[PDB]
Amino acid sequence: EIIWESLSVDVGSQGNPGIVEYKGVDTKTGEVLFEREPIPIGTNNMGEFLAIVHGLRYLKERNSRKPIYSNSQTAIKWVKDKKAKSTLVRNEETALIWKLVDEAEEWLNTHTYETPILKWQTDKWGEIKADY
RNA sequence: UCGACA
DNA sequence: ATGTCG
Ligand SMILES: [Mg+2]
Ligand SMILES: [Mg+2]
Repeated sequence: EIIWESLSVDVGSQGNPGIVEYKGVDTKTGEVLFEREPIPIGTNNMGEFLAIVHGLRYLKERNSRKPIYSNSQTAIKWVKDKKAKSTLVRNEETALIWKLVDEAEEWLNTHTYETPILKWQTDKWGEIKADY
């Protein structure tokens, strides 16, 4: 019951909080469709969030109706709420990731999308295809 | 007091 | 170890 005609997204980090990146892959072929340059400090959930929103923008710009898979219950709820409820301290260190988070929320609040955001079922299907 | 997703 | 929600 994997919807193979989909985009899969994931975060990778070194530390948490720590250096965060993310990418999106074609679920069928594994081809890397986008990959964000590493952000010096962020959280896992911030990156999972940014990855979904990036995915929405990617698909919207390309007139694609493909769903997005994420394994993150947290990020899926933050996107649905249009609100990233991160605990990470907002200070000079974390300014870049908070800026990105702010700009993602703002995109969600200025655009429509129909993309279904689906939970990847890691316990049945193994690791999401975007995994680092 | 946990249970779960990362 | 930490970041998050139910
Ligand atoms: Mg993940
Ligand atoms: Mg993962």
